[PDB]
Amino acid sequence: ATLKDQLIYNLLKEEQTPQNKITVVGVGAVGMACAISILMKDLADELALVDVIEDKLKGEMMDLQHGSLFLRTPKIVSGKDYNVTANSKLVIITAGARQQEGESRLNLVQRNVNIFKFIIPNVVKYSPNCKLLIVSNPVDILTYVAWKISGFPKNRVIGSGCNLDSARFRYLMGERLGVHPLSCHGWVLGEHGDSSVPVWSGMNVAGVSLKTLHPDLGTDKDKEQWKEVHKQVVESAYEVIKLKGYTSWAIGLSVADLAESIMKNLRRVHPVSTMIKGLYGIKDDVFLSVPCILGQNGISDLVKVTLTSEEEARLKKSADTLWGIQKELQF
Amino acid sequence: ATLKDQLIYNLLKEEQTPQNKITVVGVGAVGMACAISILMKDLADELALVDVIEDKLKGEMMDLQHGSLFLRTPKIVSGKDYNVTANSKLVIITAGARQQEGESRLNLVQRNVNIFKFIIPNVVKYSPNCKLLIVSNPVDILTYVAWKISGFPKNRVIGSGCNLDSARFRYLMGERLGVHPLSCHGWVLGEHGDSSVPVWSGMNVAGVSLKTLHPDLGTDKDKEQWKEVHKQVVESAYEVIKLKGYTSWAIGLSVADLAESIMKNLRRVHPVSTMIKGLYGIKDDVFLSVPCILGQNGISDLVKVTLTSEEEARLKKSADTLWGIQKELQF
Amino acid sequence: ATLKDQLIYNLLKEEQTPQNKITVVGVGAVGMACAISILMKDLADELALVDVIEDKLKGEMMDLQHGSLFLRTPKIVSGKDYNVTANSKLVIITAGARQQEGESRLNLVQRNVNIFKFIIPNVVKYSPNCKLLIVSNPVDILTYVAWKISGFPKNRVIGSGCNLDSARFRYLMGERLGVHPLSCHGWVLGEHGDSSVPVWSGMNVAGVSLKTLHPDLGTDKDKEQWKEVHKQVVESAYEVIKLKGYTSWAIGLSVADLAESIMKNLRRVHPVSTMIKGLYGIKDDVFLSVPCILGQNGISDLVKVTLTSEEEARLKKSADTLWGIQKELQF
Amino acid sequence: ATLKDQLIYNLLKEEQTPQNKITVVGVGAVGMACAISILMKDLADELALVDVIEDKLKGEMMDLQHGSLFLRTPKIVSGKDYNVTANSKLVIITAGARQQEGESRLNLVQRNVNIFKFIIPNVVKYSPNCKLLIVSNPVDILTYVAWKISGFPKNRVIGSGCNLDSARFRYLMGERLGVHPLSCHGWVLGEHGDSSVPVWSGMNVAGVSLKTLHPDLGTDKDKEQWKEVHKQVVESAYEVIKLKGYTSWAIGLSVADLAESIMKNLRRVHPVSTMIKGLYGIKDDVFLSVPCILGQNGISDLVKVTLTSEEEARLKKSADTLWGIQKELQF
Ligand SMILES: NC(=O)C1=CN([C@@H]2O[C@H](COP(=O)(O)OP(=O)(O)OC[C@H]3O[C@@H](n4cnc5c(N)ncnc54)[C@H](O)[C@@H]3O)[C@@H](O)[C@H]2O)C=CC1
Ligand SMILES: NC(=O)C1=CN([C@@H]2O[C@H](COP(=O)(O)OP(=O)(O)OC[C@H]3O[C@@H](n4cnc5c(N)ncnc54)[C@H](O)[C@@H]3O)[C@@H](O)[C@H]2O)C=CC1
Ligand SMILES: NC(=O)C1=CN([C@@H]2O[C@H](COP(=O)(O)OP(=O)(O)OC[C@H]3O[C@@H](n4cnc5c(N)ncnc54)[C@H](O)[C@@H]3O)[C@@H](O)[C@H]2O)C=CC1
Ligand SMILES: NC(=O)C1=CN([C@@H]2O[C@H](COP(=O)(O)OP(=O)(O)OC[C@H]3O[C@@H](n4cnc5c(N)ncnc54)[C@H](O)[C@@H]3O)[C@@H](O)[C@H]2O)C=CC1
Ligand SMILES: NS(=O)(=O)c1ccc(Cc2c(-c3ccc(F)cc3)nn(-c3nc(C(=O)O)cs3)c2CC2CC2)cc1F
Ligand SMILES: NS(=O)(=O)c1ccc(Cc2c(-c3ccc(F)cc3)nn(-c3nc(C(=O)O)cs3)c2CC2CC2)cc1F
Ligand SMILES: NS(=O)(=O)c1ccc(Cc2c(-c3ccc(F)cc3)nn(-c3nc(C(=O)O)cs3)c2CC2CC2)cc1F
Ligand SMILES: NS(=O)(=O)c1ccc(Cc2c(-c3ccc(F)cc3)nn(-c3nc(C(=O)O)cs3)c2CC2CC2)cc1F
Repeated sequence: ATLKDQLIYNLLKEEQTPQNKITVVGVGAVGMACAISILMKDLADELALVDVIEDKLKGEMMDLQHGSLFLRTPKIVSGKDYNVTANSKLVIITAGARQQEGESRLNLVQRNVNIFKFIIPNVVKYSPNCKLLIVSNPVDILTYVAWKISGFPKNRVIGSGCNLDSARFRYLMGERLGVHPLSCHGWVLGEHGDSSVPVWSGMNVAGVSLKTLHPDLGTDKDKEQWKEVHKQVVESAYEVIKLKGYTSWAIGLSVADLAESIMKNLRRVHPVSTMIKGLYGIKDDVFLSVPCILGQNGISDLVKVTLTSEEEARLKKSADTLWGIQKELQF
Repeated sequence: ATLKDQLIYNLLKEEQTPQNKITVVGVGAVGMACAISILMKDLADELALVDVIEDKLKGEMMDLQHGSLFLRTPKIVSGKDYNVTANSKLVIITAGARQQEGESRLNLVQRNVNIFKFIIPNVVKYSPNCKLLIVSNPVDILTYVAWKISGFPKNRVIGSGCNLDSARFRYLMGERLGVHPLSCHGWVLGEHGDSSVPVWSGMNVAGVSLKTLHPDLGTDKDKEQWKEVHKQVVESAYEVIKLKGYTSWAIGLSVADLAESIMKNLRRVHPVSTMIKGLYGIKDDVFLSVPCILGQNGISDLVKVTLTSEEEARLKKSADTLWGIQKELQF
Repeated sequence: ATLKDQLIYNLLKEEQTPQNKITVVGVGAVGMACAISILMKDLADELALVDVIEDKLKGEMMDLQHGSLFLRTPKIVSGKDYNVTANSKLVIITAGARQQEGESRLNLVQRNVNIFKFIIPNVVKYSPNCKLLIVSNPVDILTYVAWKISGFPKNRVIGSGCNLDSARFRYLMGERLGVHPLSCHGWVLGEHGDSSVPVWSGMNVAGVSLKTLHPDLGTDKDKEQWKEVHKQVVESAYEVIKLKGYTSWAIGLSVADLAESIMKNLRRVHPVSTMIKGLYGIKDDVFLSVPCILGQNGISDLVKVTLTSEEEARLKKSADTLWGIQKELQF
Repeated sequence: ATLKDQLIYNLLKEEQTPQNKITVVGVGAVGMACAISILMKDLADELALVDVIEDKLKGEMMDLQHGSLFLRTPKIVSGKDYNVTANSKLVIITAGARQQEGESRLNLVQRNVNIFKFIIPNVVKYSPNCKLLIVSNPVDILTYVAWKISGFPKNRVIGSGCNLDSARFRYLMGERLGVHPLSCHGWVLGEHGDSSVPVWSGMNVAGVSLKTLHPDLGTDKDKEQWKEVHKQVVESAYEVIKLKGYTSWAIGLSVADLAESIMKNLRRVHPVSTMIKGLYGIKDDVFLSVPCILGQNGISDLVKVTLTSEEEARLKKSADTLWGIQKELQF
């Protein structure tokens, strides 16, 4: 018989399920950044990639496979068929349409909704017990959409939300203070992006409230213009998009961080997008970022942050906006 | 005074040199793959990025910076000016021209040589004691060019060479055997790419020579066509380029692996491109991949692999080709 | 209500089964070396400790728990009762007695057998699907004992075996060559310790057979005395026992390496102790180290090393020794 | 010539200075816990061990060396002579005596002082530019002693201090809240151990002050007895000492955490023991733990925590205690 059979005696033909499997749907720059970050943090024993562009998908898959010598994830697979995604613990959706010239925002949102209508049922068929982590924008709306289509309980449908926005905030805060972002604490809540809410009262280093040291923190009156930090959380994303065309690395790392908490059941707290009806004064079925405890069953718990009247009003405004958009969408 | 000054008492204003600094020149897909792989393996305390496209460079830099919370490399910098590269231990060149329609190979090679004529003197000015790791293709020729321009001793000028080719080989070998590539041993030497030489005699698992088990290994007569494995080492690269347009992930991981050996002085053995005159029968100043011991002073030693007459002839043919191309190039 | 309930809204009131649980039985120096190594490679989401000495057990557990901030293993538990071990994927046995005044080694072996008669049934009750990794000495005999008491198929009963011995060999080989042990290839097979067999023909760097370069490799007359390398594999262990009283760190790291391959399903090849009847000429039910493919279902495959007549005779001699001891033991 | 010379061509005949060297003085349980933690986080390219007990020292060194295959620290050395420590970036002192029958704690403190009188001059001769990290107890006093004997500026003399105490606090807080210690924020300052000060006002999750939610936090009358958390920070250490005889693992991990910040220049904030005269109302030359920014030049900056009158009084009391002990010690 063969060289293989001369070299190797096989006892065991038992099938084996993947035990720590992650799927990434959508292998654009964001999806691949998520994939490489996950691979290099050894979060999965199997990584599955899905796209509709078959050549891109296969080529990306093969490129990762060629680096297997340098990795500790023994199985990397891909396909347009969702059977490759079977038995995933965690499925990350980074699939999206490209805005065309002369296309409205609303049309693009609806094109992304329609992509989700095809993706989510297929994911659910093959991984009924998975957690869904939604990265695709508009992320708060598409997390709601994924929830409604999947039929999953709300603990298993999580939007990356303001995890990245909060990471940018801690980055910017660290630059101003000369401290590593790990030691700089501050929370951006609500909607990902423009309408995000910096919670000034929780901003601290070593448990020291910046707001109590500096009462003008977060106001227009501030000599030091600390509001500019939050403004830059928003503008820095626009800046990266202008300079290189898109963002990928930061979101990839942030998603790997959330994945770590889920896959290893860490019960760390992250600002992610969750079904917030009945809390913080919100009365409609919408997803907004608040600090959530993440582990193996998704969101098990959330932190009830004390907001100023102004902060709360901004969240309710966001919720009204999201409800309005949600009802003018089609499904 | 300021909130910073209220929060933080500064004692120490001493300047501080970077102690474990790496530079990547050329932030295309390869350069960025190298950067992310290095960042996620904590190989540097400072990463510097250089390109000629200022917007791309800045946007990439900012995108990595936004993920700082998730990293243990506290300083990421960039610029077109090489003063940002000062005091690097290791400088990785991934800078390259794009082939235009109707452009010869030779013209492209010369365009890459001319890029090196601008890069290498600038690198050397600011990091005279660095190791140079050349990734740009044609890698064997451009490693020779970097050596000649830099004036560095040959131990400090290293071409990524067949490190990636050998990684692909061990990947493919592992697929055939059902074993992790880490446990599958085999060496591809000589030129990166088409003319690479698989050394059949060193192919083993657990110290068991495949050639001794299967004497037809590497021949045309082989029922099992193990030559196809090496053919696929070549074709798989062309395949990835066809499918996704380029390769990035595998090379990025392979470069991070070489960087690990250098930065941590591991004295591991890797198939990299080194000045091979006077060895394996070669009589001209050319760079080819052989197994080299890598650490803090670059290539300190190399392994003398016993080659068949045929293997040796293929290397000498390669050396003659490289010498011929080298003399028809301009510097 | 409580501060917890004021801070935290609970979504989900669920039990939570451990997904990547490892148990260490025996928290002496070897057990705790295994524990810390596993904790610092993030191989488990839950670690369970068992001993008969309650105070030591509890104190060790608490000491690890106090380092939780610095680890990514969210649940560390301990008890005398094996219910704390329930649903382990991997159970590592490092439990044993200490040789008393006037006690033969064989008397001690029987006391260790009797320890296993208490441990193994308890482990099996609470983790019927686990892999068993036996570390306690005499390791080859006690792996057989664990197999017989457990009733487990042979893929799921693994002795740490010569993984450590082979690591020592590659260390010593690296000292002689000035190369990292990772790049120095060589296998020690058979029994852990004194009777271990160095396979000279597999010794290589970069696929270059040392035996072919140096035909006297492994002979007594060798100018360079390379047999001393294997002798030192044995004597170095006795040396550490003499100088420090025991060994712990190297075995801890070796066991973490095996655990990595199992928990991450890597299908790497390791020289571990497996039920070898019917292979390598062995005709009795014994455990000896040969190169095995390790993954999530334990030992899936064996590499068939080509041995000299003498190497094979040494394995069969070992098998006859183990069979003789196994028959004169009481169970 | 030799098999080495047949296998390997030497390019470069150079000495090689260590670039990222760490020394551990005192290879008891705490020293070796520090060593293994540092080795498994790849913080050093060379580790040097020192003790006065030669056999134990050599045996421990050899045991680590046998695990080299599984590590990425290529050089591990040991000796009684401090020439093995030359050119260390970081030197960690874990050396100490054991309390004898009829011996006061103060008598023991003086014996530990006398140990430092021998150690520190020797460390300084061979690594005049190192940072000193003092772990030996009484840690605050012995950090002062190391400072006085060394003549080093205060940025380069660091006591492990309350980094461990704060880790215990966050562990216990996490047990009460059902959240990972990483997401539970809270500071223990002042002296390591009994007299440590919990700063109630900094206790938070997600920037939410527990003190503001629960005003009785830190009072004796508290319904929920949150003072018990701090009491347990102290008692849990006594508990581990009572149950196991000593503590090692948590301190090992805490020291590796400090070492990480220094070796990688992270500028994270840690509660470590620093020369605090002129701050927090302290008027004598003593070392107490406050939140310090740690990097490659040791302590670069201090965070100025807003303390209650009572918290500040407790620090000053500690300073008066330390000053009194320091004056009645002989050197
Ligand atoms: N939540 C956050 O913080 C951020 C999220 N994003 C979002 O991530 C999304 C992806 O971003 P990029 O990679 O830059 O976009 P991209 O357009 O490069 O990639 C999208 C990918 O989705 C795939 N796709 C489209 N329809 C599909 C379907 N039915 N099934 C599977 N795949 C499908 C495309 O074929 C394409 O490869 C975008 O919506 C972007 O806004 C971007 C950065 C931050
Ligand atoms: N040795 C190996 O195993 C392999 C090496 N490669 C090589 O890596 C090179 C880079 O590959 P890609 O990122 O795909 O190409 P790319 O064209 O996307 O990026 C090249 C980058 O170099 C920059 N550049 C050009 N001139 C420069 C200058 N004077 N200074 C600084 N930067 C300059 C460009 O501006 C551009 O961002 C190519 O030559 C490619 O063949 C690709 C994969 C494997
Ligand atoms: N396979 C290999 O390469 C190596 C194996 N070893 C073996 O590891 C074993 C443990 O070594 P050490 O930690 O040095 O010895 P140790 O005597 O310090 O620790 C053994 C522990 O076993 C526990 N124990 C005894 N009976 C038990 C029971 N019924 N249930 C649970 N725990 C029980 C003891 O109470 C004790 O805490 C020994 O047999 C030693 O020879 C150590 C060196 C390397
Ligand atoms: N800062 C903190 O949070 C903690 C500090 N510790 C302290 O760590 C110290 C060491 O603890 P253990 O390992 O349990 O004690 P140990 O007594 O087992 O180890 C101490 C080692 O110091 C060595 N030694 C004594 N004199 C020396 C000299 N002149 N030169 C070099 N080495 C010398 C001994 O020979 C011995 O091997 C103790 O003072 C202990 O209290 C331990 C717990 C936590
Ligand atoms: N709360 S919500 O679901 O209704 C919602 C509405 C609108 C947006 C805007 C938006 C879109 C977006 C793309 C496509 C659409 F069809 C609609 C919105 N993408 N996107 C990106 N962010 C990043 C990054 O790196 O942070 C890169 S792109 C952003 C944020 C913008 C950079 C500040 C976000 C958002 F969550
Ligand atoms: N010994 S040498 O220096 O003279 C030399 C000559 C020719 C080539 C061909 C070549 C070029 C190349 C690009 C530009 C030029 F101007 C000339 C050659 N790139 N390149 C890539 N490799 C990869 C990858 O992932 O392996 C991606 S692209 C390849 C190899 C091809 C895929 C098999 C390589 C080589 F080393
Ligand atoms: N094939 S077998 O199962 O029948 C068998 C028989 C005898 C021994 C001898 C033995 C014992 C031993 C302890 C207790 C007994 F009751 C019997 C034997 N322990 N032990 C240790 N090794 C280490 C280390 O670090 O390598 C530390 S201790 C050794 C190996 C010796 C140092 C080289 C090993 C062995 F596998
Ligand atoms: N501020 S100071 O420098 O003056 C000072 C004085 C007294 C002590 C008490 C002390 C001693 C001690 C050992 C020997 C002496 F000679 C004096 C004191 N050790 N030690 C340990 N801690 C641990 C652990 O794991 O936390 C293990 S032992 C402790 C703390 C106690 C368990 C909570 C600490 C302290 F920092």
